[PDB]
This record gives sequence, structure tokens and C-alpha cells, in this order.
Amino acid sequence: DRRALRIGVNGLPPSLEPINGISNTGPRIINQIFDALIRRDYFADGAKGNNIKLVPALAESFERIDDKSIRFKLRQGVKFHNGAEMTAEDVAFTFSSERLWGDEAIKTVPNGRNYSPNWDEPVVEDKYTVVLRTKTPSYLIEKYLGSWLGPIVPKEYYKSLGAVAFGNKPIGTGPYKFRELVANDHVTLEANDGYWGDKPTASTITYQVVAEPATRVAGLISGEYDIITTLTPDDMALVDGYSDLETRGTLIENLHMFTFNMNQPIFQNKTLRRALALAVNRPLIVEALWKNKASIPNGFNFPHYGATYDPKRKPMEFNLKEAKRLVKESGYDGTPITYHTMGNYYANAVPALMMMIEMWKAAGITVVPKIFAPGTTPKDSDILIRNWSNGQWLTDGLTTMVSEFGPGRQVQKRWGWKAPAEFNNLCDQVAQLKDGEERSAAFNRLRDIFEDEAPAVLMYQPYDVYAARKDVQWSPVSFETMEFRGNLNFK
Repeated sequence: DRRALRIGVNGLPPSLEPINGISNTGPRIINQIFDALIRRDYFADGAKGNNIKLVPALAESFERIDDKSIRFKLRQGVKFHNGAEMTAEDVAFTFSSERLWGDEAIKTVPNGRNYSPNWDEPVVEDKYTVVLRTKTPSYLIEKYLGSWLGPIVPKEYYKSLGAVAFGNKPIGTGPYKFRELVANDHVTLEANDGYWGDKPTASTITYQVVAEPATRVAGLISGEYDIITTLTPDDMALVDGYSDLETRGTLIENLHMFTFNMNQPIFQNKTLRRALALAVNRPLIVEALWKNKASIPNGFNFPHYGATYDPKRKPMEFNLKEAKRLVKESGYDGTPITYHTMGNYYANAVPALMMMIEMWKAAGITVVPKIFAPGTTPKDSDILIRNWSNGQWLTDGLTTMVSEFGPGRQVQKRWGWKAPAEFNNLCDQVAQLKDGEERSAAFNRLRDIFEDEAPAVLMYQPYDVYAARKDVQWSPVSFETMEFRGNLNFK
């Protein structure tokens, strides 16, 4: 009689619909309810949960037919949790203008176009064959289908409810079906014994919201939870001191940074943006606040980008002397510059800021915190510097230097970054090219322009800490999610 798995979590997503549920807390539940056409095999070839290999999943097989289309042959006889059969109608609907990237679709799925390539309408060729295609060249279609965009939704059930209502009673093909939701309290899923893959190893999975990390640690010790999420390196000594418990940490594919409202005169040019960037001592912050567990990326560059990761790229320079020279050159008059942070929404946001204020003070710059309260939306005109995070959500360099800093995106259109014409032309080229010498060199060049312009200042890649009973064999993955396929066994 399979064990019931209980996870003490920091929170639940606003929705369980695949796209509207994208958040820190959603993928760990969504990944169990749905399957995609392509699955990231994180543990392939002995990898410690950080492999980027993409393998077939609801797609039995696929072939790329040109620089913008792929023909998919789907697995046959696979059912959704409502008993409806999964067909090309459902895969076409999932990536259709109707549900995902059309003008009317983004009214209820706001990020449908933002998390998508330049889609063209899917083509249903037969019951189990579908061509998925872009209007312009794209060798990233496979990476996108193996991403948090990929989950396949049932067409008729999804249409009869709409995206918002579907988010509260989701139906997928995954190993665990939805049972119940108590808003901001718990989600319970039950084993789908009609699953097409291996039999699910837990009878139920309950995601129990426990707000304080101390109460979650207490619940792991008392026997209330099997796994607990959202801990820091500081909680590792207490948890590991118990013989029957252990922490299981991993670097996650996220990026903490600070950025600027470049519509403000003081940030309309790169000079003070770069002085602020060079005065920051990233290894001191990482040692003081993260017990040396977080990683400082060697540019806008991470191993999970695959072919567009450069392991020879020199690290971000810390140069107080050059920062001092750029402050005088900018004509900075000494007016305090605000740094908007919503308390500690991002882990260690306020302590990292307080360290950086001293670093900026050494360079001759007064930066003051503007700790806004939860539920407040500071207006754009009142922001100078602000903290930010960016999920590096594709196994490619496209996200987020091109997806957030590229042409027509947030940092240029809303926050006023006047990017050089070269940066924008290289952003459009890497979106269309196949991996190789040209695409990698273009990514190296984009990183050089990003560092010289400083539209944002990368701080570090955070380290996520889980804790679990030694009688539950489960390893975290290097992404903000939980994978139980081939990764959950009870001793």
C-alpha cells in the first residue's frame, strides 16, 4: 500500500493551468498533472539532476522537416484523467492561436505569447500526427516544447471551462491527477494508475502551505512532512544534525540581479549604470549571506544553455577605481538614488542591498532602500534602481538576455534601454540560427555589449535548499520544480 507523500511548501500557485501557473510554487504541482511532447531528462548519464538532454514523452517520435517545422507522431491510446483520448486535436489546440498566442487568448493566458516562439498555426495531418511550426526560422522549437510551455491540455474539457476555471480543476495525462485545492492551504493529487509511463510510487501527493521555515523544519522533525521546500544554507546545520534527516540542495536556473528605469535622466546613458556595476564585490556578498553556495555567473552565461554556454568566459569585473572614475564622468551630483525591493521577496534581497550600499558609498554614490510593502505596485516614474530575478527557463542562451533584454521586450520598451542596433540585430539572428560557431560567437558578442551597457547588473545564481527524510529517495533538479519520474522511492 503506497505511502502518501506530504510536502511542506512555501506557497501554492495562483493557478494550475500550465502557463498561468508558472511561478516558484507552480511547476512542482503542474509537472505531475501534465506531460509535454518532450521531457528534459535531468538525471540522464549519471547527472546530478542538471542534465539538459531532451527525450520523447507524449511524442513517440518526431522529425524536423525544415528550418521552421517539426512533424510529431504521438503515442496512441494515451488518456487524460477524464478518460478522453489524447490526439493531434489536443496538441494542436495547446499551441493554437485560440488557446495560447492569439490576441483573444492572451486576455486569459497573459504570458502565452511571451513564453512562446513566433508560432504559426499547428497543422493536424491525421489522428496522431501534428506539425508544429513557426512563421520565421527557428531551431529552438524542441527546446520550447520541453520547457514549462510544453504541457498538453485536453481541448474539449479546456474549452468548456476556459483557462481560469481550468486552473482550479485541471485535467492532464500525468502520473498524478488533481483531487482538491484549498486556496493558500493545500493541493492534493492522487495517483493516476492509468498512467502511460511507470506506475506512480506515491498514493497521494499533498502540497501543504507552511508560511514560516522554522515550522516546516519542525514538521519535518515531528513526522508531519516527507520533504520541505524553500530553506537557506543557514537552516542546513540544524536539519543535518538529525541522523534520519538531510538537506538536499542545488543551484537553480534563476538569476538574481538589479536593474534601472532607464527613462530617468541619471540612467539614460551607461555611465552611472556601469559605475554601480563595477563597485559591487559579488564574492563578498556570496560568502556573507549564502555560505558560498550561490554561484557568480561568468557573464550572462550558464552551463544549462548547452551549446551556447562558454566555459572560458572571464568573470564580471569588480573595479572600485574604474567605478570612482565613472561617477565623476557621469556628473553625479550626490542626490540619493532609491533601490526598490519588496522586503525579502527574493531570498536575501535586503541584506544584499545593505552590503551593496556600503560598496556604492566607497565609490561616491548614495543609494537608499525603498522597501515597499507586499500588495503595493510602485509606479514606474518613482523607480530608479530595483532588484529583479529572471528564470533561465530554456536550455538555451535565448532566455533571458534575448527574451527580456531583446528588441520589443520589457527592458527596452517599458524601462527605456536604448540598446545599440548591433545588440538588436544579433538578438534576432540567434533566435533564428541553428547551434554552431556563428550562434555561439553572436552570444559571446551579445554578452560583451550587455556588460558594457549595463541595462542590468547580475548578482548571482541562487542556491535552493530542500530537506527530506533519509527514508524518501528523491533528488532535487537544477530548476524551480520537483520531478518524481524515476526519482521517488520509499525505503
